[PDB]
Amino acid sequence: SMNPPPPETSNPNKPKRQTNQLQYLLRVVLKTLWKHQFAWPFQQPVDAVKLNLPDYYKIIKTPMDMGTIKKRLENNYYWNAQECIQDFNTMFTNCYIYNKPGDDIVLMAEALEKLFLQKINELPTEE
Ligand SMILES: CCn1c(CSc2nc(N)n[nH]2)nc2c1c(=O)[nH]c(=O)n2Cc1ccc(Cl)cc1
Repeated sequence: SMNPPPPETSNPNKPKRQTNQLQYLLRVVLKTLWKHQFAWPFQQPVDAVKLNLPDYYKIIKTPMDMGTIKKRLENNYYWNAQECIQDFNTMFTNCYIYNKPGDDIVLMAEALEKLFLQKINELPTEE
C-alpha cells in the first residue's frame, strides 16, 4: 500500500489571516511539541511504506501531522486558531484510533497532548 498525497499546505484560493492566536499556536504550541523527545513520529506525514503499516490509510481518512501543521502555520494557511487546534486534535485522534492502548506511540501522543492542552488553556485573547 502506497502513501496518499499529503494534506495540503498551500492553496491560493483559501483566504488567510496572520493573527495573534495563530502566532501563539506557532511560537508556543507547535514549538513546544516539536522540540519534545517524543515528537519524531509526529513530525511528518505517516509513511506507511517505510513503517510497514499497510492498513494505516484504510483506517485513517483524515491524516494529520506536525510537519503539515508547521508548514500551515509558517505559510499562513489558516484563517483562524480553531482550524489549527482541530489539526492537532485530528493528529492525536488518529494515533488513538489506529493504535492499541498502552502502545508506546499512544504514550508519546498522550505526553504531547498534555502539553498541547496546557498551552491552549492560555490561548490569548484575540487582538
Ligand atoms: C504517529 C504515526 N506513526 C508513526 C510515524 S509514521 C512516520 N512517517 C515517517 N516518515 N516517519 N515516521 N509510526 C507509527 C505510527 C502510528 O500511528 N502507529 C505505529 O504503530 N507506528 C509505528 C511506531 C513508531 C514509533 C514508535 Cl515509538 C512506536 C511505533
